[PDB]
Amino acid sequence: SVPGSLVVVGGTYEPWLPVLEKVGWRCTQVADLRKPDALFVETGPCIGIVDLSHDEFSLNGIANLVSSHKQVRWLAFIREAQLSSDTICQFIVNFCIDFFTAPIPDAQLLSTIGHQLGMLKLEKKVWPHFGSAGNMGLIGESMPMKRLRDQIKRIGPTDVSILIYGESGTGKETVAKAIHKTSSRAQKPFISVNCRAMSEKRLESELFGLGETEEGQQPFLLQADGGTLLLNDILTLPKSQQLNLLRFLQEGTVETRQGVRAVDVRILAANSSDIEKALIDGDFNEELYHYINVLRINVPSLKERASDIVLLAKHFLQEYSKEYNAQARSFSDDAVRGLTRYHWPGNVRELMNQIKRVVLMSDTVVLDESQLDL
Amino acid sequence: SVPGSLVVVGGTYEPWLPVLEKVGWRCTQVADLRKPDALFVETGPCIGIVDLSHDEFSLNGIANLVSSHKQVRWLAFIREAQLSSDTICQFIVNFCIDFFTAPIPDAQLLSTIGHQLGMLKLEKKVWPHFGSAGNMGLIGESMPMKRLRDQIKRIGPTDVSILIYGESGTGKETVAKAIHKTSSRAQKPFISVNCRAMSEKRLESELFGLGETEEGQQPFLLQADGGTLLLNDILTLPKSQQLNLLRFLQEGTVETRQGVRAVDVRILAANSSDIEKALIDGDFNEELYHYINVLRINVPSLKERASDIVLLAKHFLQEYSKEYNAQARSFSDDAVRGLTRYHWPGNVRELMNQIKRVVLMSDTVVLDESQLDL
Repeated sequence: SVPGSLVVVGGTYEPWLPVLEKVGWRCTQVADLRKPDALFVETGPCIGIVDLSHDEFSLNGIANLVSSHKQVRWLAFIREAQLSSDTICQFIVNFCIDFFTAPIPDAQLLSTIGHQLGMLKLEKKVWPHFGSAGNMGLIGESMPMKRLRDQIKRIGPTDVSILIYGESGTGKETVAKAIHKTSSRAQKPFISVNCRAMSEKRLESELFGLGETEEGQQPFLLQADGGTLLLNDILTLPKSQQLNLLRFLQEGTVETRQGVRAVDVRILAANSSDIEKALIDGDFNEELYHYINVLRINVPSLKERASDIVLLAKHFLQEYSKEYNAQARSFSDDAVRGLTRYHWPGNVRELMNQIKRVVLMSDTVVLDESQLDL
Repeated sequence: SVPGSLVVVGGTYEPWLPVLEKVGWRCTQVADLRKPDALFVETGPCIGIVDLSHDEFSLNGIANLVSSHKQVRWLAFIREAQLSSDTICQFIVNFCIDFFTAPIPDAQLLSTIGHQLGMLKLEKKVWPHFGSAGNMGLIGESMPMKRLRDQIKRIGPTDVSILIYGESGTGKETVAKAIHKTSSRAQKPFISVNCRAMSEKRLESELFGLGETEEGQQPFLLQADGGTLLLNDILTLPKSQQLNLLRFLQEGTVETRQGVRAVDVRILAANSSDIEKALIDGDFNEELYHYINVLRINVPSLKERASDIVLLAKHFLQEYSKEYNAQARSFSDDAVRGLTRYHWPGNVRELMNQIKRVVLMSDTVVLDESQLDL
């Protein structure tokens, strides 16, 4: 295990660095700001110490690197000069667990860290150094995919609501299944709901509803008891429904035909909108949002999926050709760069759909320059 | 010292409860769900412990309150009945500083919490900063506007870069000055740069010397030292310049003449259009974008600010008249309705400029309809 890193140009802070050398905990020292950003990106859950003993490196950028997205995937800690806690001490808005004095109790500082080192060690123990497999990562396997799957795993088991966002057709629904597998209630039911349509009619009938609900029915919430329910594009939801949703997340009760009984469901949500505007405009509920935004997961788009683009193609054909008895089996080296350059607004689904349409057209074994433009 | 709160039916949780009582902590035990939320609201900075001995607590609801709004105003702590490879063990995601066994380790218990004692006093120190009548709300008093004031408040102290956006002439510069006044660096200077029509020229001299004579130049950042630099409508900025901008967002240094000095500036930016289009086009750098989009605040338009329009008019009349004496005083209940119907593409800015001229045109004490079109 190497999950320990501090950042400063002052690599002479011996009053507390070799104390980890001798105790057998080692170190990882950064001097710049651009470097640890990428570092903290690839290290995941770890312990990081910021030496702000006036060692010459910003403050606006400090709070940035800490909260760029290094929130849950990093337990913050800081070192400051003994006489420096006056002005912008508000940096502990990012409650960096604890600060650091100069009168080193070369034995007590470990009590601060060891209780937080062990605090971290539990996560890395039960499943150390992972970044692949998991049923072939369900979809892809690139570099942001590595980060993704590591986030998923550590946020999986936690039966709190997680906010899934990313471009449309990125596979937000796929991820919802992934965390469910880790949520230990995998065997228990799962329901993905396309909320783009629904309208106030059917949407209400699945919690209470008009005097309709033509017998049986059994609301999805009831049917997802112990399992998992997904809500794609929750932003689209009518206000009166976001209400009924909020009642459940406090009560957990639904009105059925044979009784307004209560159920246990872990709730997931999907979004594609700018959400910040909807909050302001009041289009979507704020309190509900705080019930949802407890955990956020960043679903990558066509940012850096170049290594996935080439792989995402190979699987679909293997899954699509065999399914529809095709002769096409391989791609051309021309089509390679062409697909990588493509922006894919629909991302996966588009790359999933476009490939599907090509198969039923191509009468050859290898695909060419053909109208992949559309 | 008054920081103590427990949440559970800790009837038989005596082996570790009064041991803190007589040592000085001033506790307050809750048992329900809604009550502690109200409690933690009125307790402010304190240390609260959650008993998760598999009793009666919605795992989902738990993590919420932790990060519902009990962030800086509360430090989380947890008590478990010795659980191992469970979903509950993954709760460290909620940065719960340290765990808690059932067999109390005597007077060793104190040090775990004791490390956070100094962490709590600091919180309560900078914790107040209450709004002097909310500073008159600065602008308006509706519902999207209200949520905004709560939003601008919580993101204020956070000396991070924030992407402010909304329609044109909605007061993005206004918002920027608010958080600057909200930050701990309020007394520090402030730089709002309304660029656009600058041409790739001064931005150079804004980062280095352009002559060799004497001096004759002193860039904005140094003048924003400790303070805040704003760039109204950024995305339009030429490519070669966001680079050096990023350089400051990484290094924080700038050439002058009397030294290639480094400066501490919290930078904010503004956009009215959509950086979205620029990203796909590759027009705007993505690496810098993430440095900017650390926090988003959406400035509402006429979206649901119709109820504020009448106040914005009432206000401007009161300040434009007295500025130029004028005879206009009462608007009439007729010309009011007509102003609501108008779309106001420029929103505030149009209402700002237009009202000024009308006063300078109206010969009456109470204007009726008049022109008011454009």
